[PDB]
Amino acid sequence: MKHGIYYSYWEHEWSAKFGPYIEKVAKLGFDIIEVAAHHINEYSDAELATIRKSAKDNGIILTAGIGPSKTKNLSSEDAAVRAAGKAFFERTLSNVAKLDIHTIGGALHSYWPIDYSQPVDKAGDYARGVEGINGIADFANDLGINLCIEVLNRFENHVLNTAAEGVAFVKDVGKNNVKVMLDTFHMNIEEDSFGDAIRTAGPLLGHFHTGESNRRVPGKGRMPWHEIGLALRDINYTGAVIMEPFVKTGGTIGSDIKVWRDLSGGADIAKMDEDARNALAFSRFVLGG
Amino acid sequence: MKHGIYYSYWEHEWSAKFGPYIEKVAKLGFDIIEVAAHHINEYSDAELATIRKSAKDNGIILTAGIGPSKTKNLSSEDAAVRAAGKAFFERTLSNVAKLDIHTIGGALHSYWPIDYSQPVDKAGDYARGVEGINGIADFANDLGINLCIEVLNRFENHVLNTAAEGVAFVKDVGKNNVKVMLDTFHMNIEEDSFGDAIRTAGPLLGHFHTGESNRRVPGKGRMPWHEIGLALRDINYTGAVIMEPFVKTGGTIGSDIKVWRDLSGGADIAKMDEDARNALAFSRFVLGG
Amino acid sequence: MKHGIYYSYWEHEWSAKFGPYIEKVAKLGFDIIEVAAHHINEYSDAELATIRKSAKDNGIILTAGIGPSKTKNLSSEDAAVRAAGKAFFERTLSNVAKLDIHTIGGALHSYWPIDYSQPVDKAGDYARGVEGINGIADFANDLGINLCIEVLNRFENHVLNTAAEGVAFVKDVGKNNVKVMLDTFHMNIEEDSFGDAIRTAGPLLGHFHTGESNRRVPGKGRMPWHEIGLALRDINYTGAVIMEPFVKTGGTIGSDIKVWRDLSGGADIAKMDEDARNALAFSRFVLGG
Amino acid sequence: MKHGIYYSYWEHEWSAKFGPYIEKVAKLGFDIIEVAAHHINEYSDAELATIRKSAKDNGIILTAGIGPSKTKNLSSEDAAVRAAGKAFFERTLSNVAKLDIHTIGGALHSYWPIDYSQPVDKAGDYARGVEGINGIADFANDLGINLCIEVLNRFENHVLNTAAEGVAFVKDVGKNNVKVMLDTFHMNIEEDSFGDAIRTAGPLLGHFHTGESNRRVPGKGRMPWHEIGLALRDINYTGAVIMEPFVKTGGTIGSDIKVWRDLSGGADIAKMDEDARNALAFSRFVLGG
Repeated sequence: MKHGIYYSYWEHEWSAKFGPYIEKVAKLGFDIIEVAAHHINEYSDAELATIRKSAKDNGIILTAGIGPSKTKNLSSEDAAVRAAGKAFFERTLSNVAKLDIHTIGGALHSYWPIDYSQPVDKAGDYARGVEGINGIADFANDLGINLCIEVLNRFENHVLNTAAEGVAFVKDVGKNNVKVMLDTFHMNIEEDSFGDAIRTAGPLLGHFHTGESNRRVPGKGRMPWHEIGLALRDINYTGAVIMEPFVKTGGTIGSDIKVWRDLSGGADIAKMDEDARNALAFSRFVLGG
Repeated sequence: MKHGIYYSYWEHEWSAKFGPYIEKVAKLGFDIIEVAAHHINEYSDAELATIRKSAKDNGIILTAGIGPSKTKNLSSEDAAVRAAGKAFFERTLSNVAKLDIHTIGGALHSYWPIDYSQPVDKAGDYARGVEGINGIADFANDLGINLCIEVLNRFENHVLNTAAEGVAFVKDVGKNNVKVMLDTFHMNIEEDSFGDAIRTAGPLLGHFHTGESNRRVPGKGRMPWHEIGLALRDINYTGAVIMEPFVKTGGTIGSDIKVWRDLSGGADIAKMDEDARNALAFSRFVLGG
Repeated sequence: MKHGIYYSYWEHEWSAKFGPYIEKVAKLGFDIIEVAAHHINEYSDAELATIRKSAKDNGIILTAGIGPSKTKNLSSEDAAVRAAGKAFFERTLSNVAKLDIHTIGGALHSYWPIDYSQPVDKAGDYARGVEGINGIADFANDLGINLCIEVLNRFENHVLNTAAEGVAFVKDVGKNNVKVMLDTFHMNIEEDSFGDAIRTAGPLLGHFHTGESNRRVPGKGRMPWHEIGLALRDINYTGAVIMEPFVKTGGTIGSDIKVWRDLSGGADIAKMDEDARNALAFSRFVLGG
Repeated sequence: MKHGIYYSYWEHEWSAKFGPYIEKVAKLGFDIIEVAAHHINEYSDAELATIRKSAKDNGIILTAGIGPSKTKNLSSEDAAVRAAGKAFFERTLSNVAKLDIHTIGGALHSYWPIDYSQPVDKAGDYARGVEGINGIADFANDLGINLCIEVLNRFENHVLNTAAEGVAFVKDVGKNNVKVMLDTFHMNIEEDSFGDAIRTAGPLLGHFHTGESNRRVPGKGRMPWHEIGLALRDINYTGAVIMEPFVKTGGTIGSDIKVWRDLSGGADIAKMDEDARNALAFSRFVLGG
């Protein structure tokens, strides 16, 4: 089992480059640093190579998140949008492979934001999402990449809110490299039981995100870490566990993740590192790895 | 400590009137039935008197919730909107008094929906809200009504997300009849601790809402009910405990509360009643009353 | 899944008879009343016939526990004690049959008290225990009786303290009518996880005892009842769930069960009955049945 | 808040000397090493000055526990035993001061084991214990020593089983240097709530022991550590937090602590040290200080 952290923990804007974080995160002891795919599509093939070398030199693995947009996604009713989404995924996946990244996760079946002031078509988005994912799976598979479908809370997605729903979706896709992805923040809202949701995912659990209910680093709160740890071991999970803390107000991240109040305790960079380092140790000790 | 339920548990549309529920809820054993104030604003004085007498004959108390709109609220930057909001509250409060109601709760300091696709002025909304609420407190007090400010999760409000922030808001208002209101659904997301949040509200807790993390009735899930009951007793809470379950998809309620999947187990009305009845007994036994 | 209560809940002395409790417990709503098998050995045939008739007329089932003494335990290294133990069991099993009882539980593999100020031979007691139980299994089986081996905390037994140890023992016994029996009071001390223990027991769980960590009735405390119910349902448990609360100090029960302070809140009989009734409803709603 | 460990974690016999552990434990990062006070009575003043220096040199503090015996304790009905207890305590306290020890804890009001096969006198033992402790308090105070009365579970003590009982006893003693001492292993059995017990102790909490329900090091199990940490901070606890794990079978320790099965995972010394080092980091992060 490997542990990582989403580098945006230290930023206020999604536009901040992850390059310098490779070395920093490795120095803090993490096995993995999770990055945002969109950033990757803007680097030159020479820059990607430099980034891949930095990761190799620092002995750290890269994992990536992908957030489709309203104009480029696989679930839209608009065929043009679906075609652009498929084109967007193929391009991103090719670039992702250039960084030796083999795990891609996120709401791949949908997009963000999602105007909930406008009527929603659950059955339709589900059916189109299944088809769209099925259609890019082989391309990802040729690159040795697993696509991990993230189950989200009701406020962020209306199709997959439960591990059981996530598993049904994945079975419908019917591809060996499409997996379910769970996140403690989202499970905290929707699931009946953390252990049960993890066991339900079982062999299909391909990626895992952690954070307290209000998104502080693991160990600062009341999440049932021991129960979670036991469930992950019950299913012999040997994948990645990425902490995705968001404790800073301001900027695009602050408003997008809706971090209205500071939850860092006015931490300077050194305190932010310390919390990350302690959460890492806590996670390895209580969860495994 | 008295127990009640929000009548919309049995409906799919907010427009469904509450009149017929007075007796139904009383017979299920509840001490209280919580209703929507906007319906009270539509009933005629004769109809309100009928409702009032019905509550009396059935030995049940009524409590109400107010949901200000972006056009009539107390926190708007727009002076005209703030004035419209004040008039709305005074009119509403006068009508609420006709039904012998003494507790009004909700996001009285702001409104709903609230478009988060646009910039937000947290500090200004907070300050205008404090002055706005201070400005209607005596009018409410003259009618013997307590105004309970509901603390909400980040996806629904950006001003008060924590019991501590709620307490600070209430102290800033400085009115004896203005109280803090907490809700297990919202606390489940934002609070470091349920017991600590309740103890923090302390003497200022004037209303309380319950439900599991995904909103089914109390006792169906993993919520720390024992810890909650203990804290409520710790602060000698003798107010109302209203379960606010939302387990049915469809209609304006289903989309507004984002109930994307059924959480009632396909229950018919008779089963809905049974869940409420069992949750009531469970609440009385674990929490108090 | 059926619910019952150990009748000594209302007494101070083990010597108190259960006969009068058959009807009392049935009217409180329980499916089962657990009794001490040694009391059965003291009634005449006519009395046993009356009791059996009483249980059927009141629509309630009897289940019973066995508590071997140091003079008649199957684990003794003294061959004569083992022989006495075997005779004790045969006589007790034959008497239990006269009451149409099909479930017998307890530390059948050992005895009580047990002087831990004297040397312990765990390996030996285990081996003789397996032998002895295997040795009476068929006699019990011919009477339609299941023997359920209770896993206890370290202060009461030194051989079987965990569900896993209980399972290994039952497997060594190798008899279809010999099962594992778990108790929340004991699991709370020894187990890593309530859910995993129940799951480890799986198909072999033949009897179940409940109570809070300090032995109050279910629902009065912090036990993870939601987790326990989910686990019991996971293994499709349809056996009995017996609440075994001990909240009264004084008398032999108080000193034997070590109830050194009153845990009933100074309850009169009406309150004791009410608590039992509330715990029963709580258990059915949260655990099942 | 300072963190320590009881050195017997690494042994099988109570007679093993703690000398070599002062430096071992300090190098592991602990602020404190707790030892058994009776051992201190065996050293010459010279050996004691050497131990005191080793502690100062290694920058570690010493804390000690006392377990009175059946023949020398403060609660016995027999006046000769009470005189023996007082004399033994005064002698030990004088010796303890030579190692600059300022905290002495344990079942100071009683003794161990306590034969429960014999009748017990709660009210009498309580009264005599209060008198006995009150009687040596000034002597300990003149040496700068706080006497911390440990609340134990029902199987080990019959006088003080809950924080509230401990508080009543300490208030009856009426001495500033006599405090309540809580242990998570004991609280796990007897307390209605971990957080409520700690708050109840409040300003009177003078020492604290940690371990999982089955005595593994902190962080290995289901104990509500986040809730405990919150409570310790609510009362501004600035005392010591000593982990008291017993995971090894065999020897006098194994039988006295009733460690009937290995809970160390067959750990060699390095693995035992690692578990301790990891529990220490877990405790500083989750409990505080």
